[PDB]
Amino acid sequence: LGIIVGIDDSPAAQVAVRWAARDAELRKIPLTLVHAVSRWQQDHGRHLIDDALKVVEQASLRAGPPTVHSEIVPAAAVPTLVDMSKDAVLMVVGCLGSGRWPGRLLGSVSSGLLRHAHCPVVIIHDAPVLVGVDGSSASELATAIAFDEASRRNVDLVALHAWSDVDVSEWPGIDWPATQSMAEQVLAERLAGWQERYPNVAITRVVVRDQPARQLVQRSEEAQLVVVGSRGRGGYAGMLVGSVGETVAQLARTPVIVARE
Amino acid sequence: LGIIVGIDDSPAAQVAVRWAARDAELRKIPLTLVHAVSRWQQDHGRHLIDDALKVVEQASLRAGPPTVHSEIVPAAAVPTLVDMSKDAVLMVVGCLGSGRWPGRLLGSVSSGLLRHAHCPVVIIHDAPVLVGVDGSSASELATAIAFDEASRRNVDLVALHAWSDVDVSEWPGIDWPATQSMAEQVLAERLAGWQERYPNVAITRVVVRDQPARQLVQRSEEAQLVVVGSRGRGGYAGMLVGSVGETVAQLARTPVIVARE
Ligand SMILES: *O=[P@@]([O])(O[C][C]1O[C](N2[C]=NC3=C2N=[C]N=C3[N])[C]([O])[C]1[O])OP([O])(=O)OP([O])([O])=O
Ligand SMILES: *O=[P@@]([O])(O[C][C]1O[C](N2[C]=NC3=C2N=[C]N=C3[N])[C]([O])[C]1[O])OP([O])(=O)OP([O])([O])=O
Ligand SMILES: Nc1ncnc2c1ncn2[C@@H]1O[C@H](COP(=O)(O)OP(=O)(O)OP(=O)(O)O)[C@@H](O)[C@H]1O
Ligand SMILES: Nc1ncnc2c1ncn2[C@@H]1O[C@H](COP(=O)(O)OP(=O)(O)OP(=O)(O)O)[C@@H](O)[C@H]1O
Repeated sequence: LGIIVGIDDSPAAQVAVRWAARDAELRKIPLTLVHAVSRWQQDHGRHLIDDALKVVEQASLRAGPPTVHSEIVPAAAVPTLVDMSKDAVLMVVGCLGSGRWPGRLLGSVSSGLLRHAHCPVVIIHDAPVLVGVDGSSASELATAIAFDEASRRNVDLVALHAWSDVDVSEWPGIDWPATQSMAEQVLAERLAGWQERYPNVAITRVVVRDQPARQLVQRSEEAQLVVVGSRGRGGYAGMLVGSVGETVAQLARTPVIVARE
Repeated sequence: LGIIVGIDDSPAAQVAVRWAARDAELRKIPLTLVHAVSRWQQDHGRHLIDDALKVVEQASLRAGPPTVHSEIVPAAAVPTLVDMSKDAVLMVVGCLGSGRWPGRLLGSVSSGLLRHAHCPVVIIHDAPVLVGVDGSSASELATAIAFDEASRRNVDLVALHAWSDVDVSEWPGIDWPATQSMAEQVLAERLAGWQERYPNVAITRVVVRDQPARQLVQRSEEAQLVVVGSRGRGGYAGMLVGSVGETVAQLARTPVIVARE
């Protein structure tokens, strides 16, 4: 319960705590910390949680999570976490763990959770909340979380819907300016059902023609949280994560929640 | 049949042909070319295959594939390919297609095939054959392909087995030099069953302590083909591709076959 947060010897995971700390503060929920594994082992794990907690003390301001759990568990990280997610509000995990290197940008753990966790997965790296919408049901999650979030974080929001999932458009003379304004209407429509629910949060909406990732990504540089579902309109048979989710998760410069289950 | 090769408007895929051309020459098999999709559409696809063929002419030397197939198919790339793989020797696909951008290093298609294709997937980017072994059954494929390959390509090979799948080792005073020589023996053992089968191919074997990807990768700089299975010893429940496969595929500087099915 509360917001779990896998920890290891990486600076990405260090930082994963600060952001789990404050999110379990802004809601009155337990900040559980889990370090799985396969003794220097046990003794190492001890130090990790000692430092992880040392981060939590620094991180939070006024309250300090109603409970601060942590547990070293002798088991395969993924199976452990995936299972523990079932009874968790959120799954916080660094993008890259110890055993990372240059070209890489995900890992056995972060990768697997985005593909199997039973709760929105948050991958953090090292004021408004940007949201990637296509009304594709898996994002009507994501938009939910995005509002909920921007309430407790007493701020603004930014919706963003790309018209085409396939790139180029360089198709024939389709009237972009006109199909655009009508996508802007349609988007405005399905954020009205929220806009009420949540006054005090300014809904800014943006419609683009083309690539929905290189833009969510990018424009993440200007927000403090990006949110996008684990799946969407399109996608094939045994897929576990949207190609647009994963990519935004591994490339954005801001925490990226990825709604699931 | 033969060696299929998904094509699109990307230079990675351009190059994918040259390497499909010559591999379908070195064996007497058909060089089928497939461009799926969802008209400028049909007319665009036509140009792709015109150019794709123009590459095949340039690429091959002496013979020119016993058949050169190609087919534009109105369907989701992945489903199409995955299905067509079933009756194919190999699946050649560029790493990154048109609609790529900086931080990215796989795509809906290449990603999905490494996770669902029914034949060894080859991802190419833009003299010996390096092989990533752990005796984990999925690599006794890979080693098979690696030899088969280095025969027809009348050259050498290089086996490589990392002792530990988990990184650091910085565990207690385990005798590395000694566990090493005994991993070198054990590796030498299970390449003896091949060494015969395939004289004229020099089996060079390397045992390392640690990270099996940052090394397969890297040392790919010096070989002309890297080979590694779709899975291995370890890995969790509903996994579709090894974390070591994928990573070597997306970061090596040489074609990377990834045995499967
Ligand atoms: O296309 P996906 O990867 O997307 C899943 C999530 O990505 C976000 N998203 C999807 N499509 C758009 C978008 N944001 C803005 N604009 C557009 N057009 C959304 O939040 C989804 O939750 O998932 P798929 O489509 O199942 O997998 P692919 O596209 O890779 O086949
Ligand atoms: O560990 P994997 O990703 O590996 C699958 C393939 O990778 C190669 N390989 C695996 N382990 C080694 C290796 N090469 C050299 N040395 C070592 N130690 C091999 O060719 C395999 O085919 O697959 P997993 O283990 O199922 O998934 P992870 O490790 O990510 O949990
Ligand atoms: N054993 C573990 N227990 C709990 N959390 C973990 C564990 N390993 C990693 N994590 C967390 O999950 C995230 C993903 O780390 P991961 O280990 O997948 O990256 P990596 O080490 O670079 O890749 P790999 O481990 O596959 O070599 C990290 O941010 C880390 O905080
Ligand atoms: N519609 C298609 N038909 C056949 N082959 C394709 C098709 N699309 C891509 N390919 C091939 O598969 C490989 C993967 O391309 P992919 O499209 O996945 O990369 P990308 O376009 O950068 O990512 P995405 O398409 O998800 O935005 C490329 O090398 C390309 O040659």
